[PDB]
Amino acid sequence: EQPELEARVKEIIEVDGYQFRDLNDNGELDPYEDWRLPTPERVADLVGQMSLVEKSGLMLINTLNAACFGVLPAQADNYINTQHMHRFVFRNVVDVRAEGVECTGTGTPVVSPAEAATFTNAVQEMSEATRLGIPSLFKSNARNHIDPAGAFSAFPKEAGIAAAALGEQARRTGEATTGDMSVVADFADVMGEEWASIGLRGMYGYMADLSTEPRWYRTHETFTEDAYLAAEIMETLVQTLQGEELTDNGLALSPQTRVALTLKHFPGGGPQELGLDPHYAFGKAQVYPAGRFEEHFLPFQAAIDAGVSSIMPYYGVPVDVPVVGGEPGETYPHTGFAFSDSIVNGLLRDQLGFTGYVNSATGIINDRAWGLEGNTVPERVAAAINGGTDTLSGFSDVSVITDLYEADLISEERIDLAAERLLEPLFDMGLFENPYVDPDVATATVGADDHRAVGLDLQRKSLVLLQNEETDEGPVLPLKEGGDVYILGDFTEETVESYGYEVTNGNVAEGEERPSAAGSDYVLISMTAKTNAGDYVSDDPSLGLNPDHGTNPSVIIGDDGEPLPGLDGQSLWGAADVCVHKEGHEENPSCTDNRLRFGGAYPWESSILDFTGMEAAESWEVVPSLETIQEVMAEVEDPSKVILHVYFRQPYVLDEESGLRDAGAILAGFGMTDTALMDVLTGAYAPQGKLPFALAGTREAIIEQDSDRPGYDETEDGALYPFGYGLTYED
Ligand SMILES: O=C(O)[C@H]1O[C@@H](Oc2ccc([N+](=O)[O-])cc2)[C@H](O)[C@@H](O)[C@@H]1O
Ligand SMILES: [Zn+2]
Ligand SMILES: [Zn+2]
Ligand SMILES: [Zn+2]
Ligand SMILES: [Zn+2]
Ligand SMILES: [Zn+2]
Ligand SMILES: [Zn+2]
Ligand SMILES: [Zn+2]
Ligand SMILES: [Zn+2]
Ligand SMILES: [Zn+2]
Ligand SMILES: [Zn+2]
Ligand SMILES: [Zn+2]
Ligand SMILES: [Zn+2]
Ligand SMILES: [Zn+2]
Ligand SMILES: [Zn+2]
Ligand SMILES: [Zn+2]
Ligand SMILES: [Zn+2]
Ligand SMILES: [Zn+2]
Ligand SMILES: [Zn+2]
Ligand SMILES: [Zn+2]
Ligand SMILES: [Zn+2]
Ligand SMILES: [Zn+2]
Repeated sequence: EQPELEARVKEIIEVDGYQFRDLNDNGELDPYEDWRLPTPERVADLVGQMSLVEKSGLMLINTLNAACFGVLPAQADNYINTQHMHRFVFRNVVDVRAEGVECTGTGTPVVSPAEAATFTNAVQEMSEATRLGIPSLFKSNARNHIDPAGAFSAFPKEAGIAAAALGEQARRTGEATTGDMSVVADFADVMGEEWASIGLRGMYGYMADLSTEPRWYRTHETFTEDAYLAAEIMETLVQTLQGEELTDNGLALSPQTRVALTLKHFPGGGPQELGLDPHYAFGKAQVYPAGRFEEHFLPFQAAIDAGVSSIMPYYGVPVDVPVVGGEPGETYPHTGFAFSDSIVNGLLRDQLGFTGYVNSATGIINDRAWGLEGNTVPERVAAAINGGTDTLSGFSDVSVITDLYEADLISEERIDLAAERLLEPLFDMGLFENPYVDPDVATATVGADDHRAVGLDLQRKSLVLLQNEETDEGPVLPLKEGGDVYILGDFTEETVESYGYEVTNGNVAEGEERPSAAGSDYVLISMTAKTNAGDYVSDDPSLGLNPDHGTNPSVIIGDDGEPLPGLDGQSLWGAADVCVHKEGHEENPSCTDNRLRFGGAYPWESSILDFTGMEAAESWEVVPSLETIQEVMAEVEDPSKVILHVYFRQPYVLDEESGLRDAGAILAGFGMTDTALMDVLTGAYAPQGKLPFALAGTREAIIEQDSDRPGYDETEDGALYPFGYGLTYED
């Protein structure tokens, strides 16, 4: 009964034989401070006592990073006392800093697990110190995946976790449908304990988006293209991270909730047109040529039914999509999902039954109010809140919500309803009783030996064997013991040496002679492709306003009957950026798309996913360069002695002209260490993963495939490797 209670500013009061935290510091037990009453009654009493601005402060969520290790940043006082915010996004890398690190510049420091816990405890202490002592919630993007983070236990990327899951279901069933969720559960158990231990109880994620459009740069963090497998992953992720104890309101929230998920990006951010992402003005559009809008919010249905705490809608504009459960011929507003009542209030809450709160994507008011290009900031804030969005990521100006209330552009009925939905989980999660964590217990949880072992295990099972030729001497893989080995790509020489091979290193500096691979028993290449689009400028005549770069075929007709600027299907790629069309209320607006900060290629190269194409592209880079790989593969005798490990960050195309298909073995890796790849390469473990998305063999397939449809079975050329494909060793 008596829950653990910590209080560093307000004090504890004993009542009816129990102890309670006096958070209003009135000296008396208020029903909201009484942990014995149902959550609704505590909310009602708390909401009852709050000022208007106090309730408005709940509708904001903003970056609050530790600074230098783990001091509170400049804006903490302003956010907590002037804006009355209680929701923050924590973005520092958590790891052990190398000797010598001298905090300098205006970057974002690395902090140890205890330093992070110390910083988040300080924020909770500043929160306790506010008039009513409401606690704080921190959110974070994922931290547990290898970037091919810090001291968090390392796992393959999301698609690698699905690969492991599919492949373990096949090794026990001979079938790859929706996977063995024990793999996912085992992953999420490690993430939960490590996050909770630093006082990190909220997540911007995971992504339920489907990888049905291979040209979308964010396929790097999607699990799969299959709605049904996504649905099963979402279900297990919520059950493991939030728990299976549901409130009467149907939310998996207890004090035993380690991380409350904000599933993103509703209703599904996968089917972007030409793969262009709506962080940017040319990529506002989401299109559904195969009519799978219903399929794409299916994982969200599964997460909602398991009680996910929160939903983040995406920036995208759904084009000509029938309202689900509406009168025929009706379509959803051609505006960002977060501003459409039909989506946030109608689809999500009425049709899919969501009873939680809604968290906008970051920066929808100032930067990405798609469909509301001409509207003001106060107008955009009102439309988002009135459409159904309860908290605004990236907006930190509480006075705008209060001005809108006094101008009757938002009601007290709406703000109260927001306050109740945002406050509810903090209550069910037990943060009103104890919101603190032990820094020292963080140091013993984040990156524990058994946690790293579960990751390494998931790493080894994520690897997908695509190709393993049978030579005269048997299959290429596993490697035979010992030999001369050529390495190229991100291989650590000594690590490969340590398995007892004499290693020739083809990775040399620019001004240096690469040793030839001639006479090698084995060539190990580890390769990928990156975008390199940091030079992009929307209003530069040589780039975004360059007629030689073509036109943006995306058409979005505004509900008002006229096309959105730059999206009439005839305009220069850059013309959609506000710095070009200037329809806002600002003198010389800055460009939203410059430097393509978030990822993705130049929009006019978004369809170049084949390695030959990418080598030649302006804003794509093959690493190591396709030229070098091809030199190397010819210097060896039989290409059958080259083993390609490919990081398919996007469903890249092994095109026939590149010759990569001539390798004796090809593997799909979704993020792993040298030592985990070597253990599978040498046969200490057999590969058993299966593809969670299909791979194509021609650029024509990439351009023909329906952005909302999984696979390439509707194309002339079709798939090189189907979903669910993966070899193993056969002895
Ligand atoms: O990380 C966030 O805040 C969330 O919003 C979006 O990412 C942004 C991050 C920073 C900024 N910014 O600094 O302006 C803008 C956008 C993503 O679409 C979403 O997946 C993510 O969880
Ligand atoms: Zn006092
Ligand atoms: Zn009190
Ligand atoms: Zn009221
Ligand atoms: Zn105030
Ligand atoms: Zn407050
Ligand atoms: Zn990427
Ligand atoms: Zn189920
Ligand atoms: Zn788009
Ligand atoms: Zn303000
Ligand atoms: Zn009034
Ligand atoms: Zn302690
Ligand atoms: Zn543990
Ligand atoms: Zn054999
Ligand atoms: Zn030696
Ligand atoms: Zn020309
Ligand atoms: Zn060019
Ligand atoms: Zn317009
Ligand atoms: Zn104006
Ligand atoms: Zn050369
Ligand atoms: Zn497709
Ligand atoms: Zn053809």
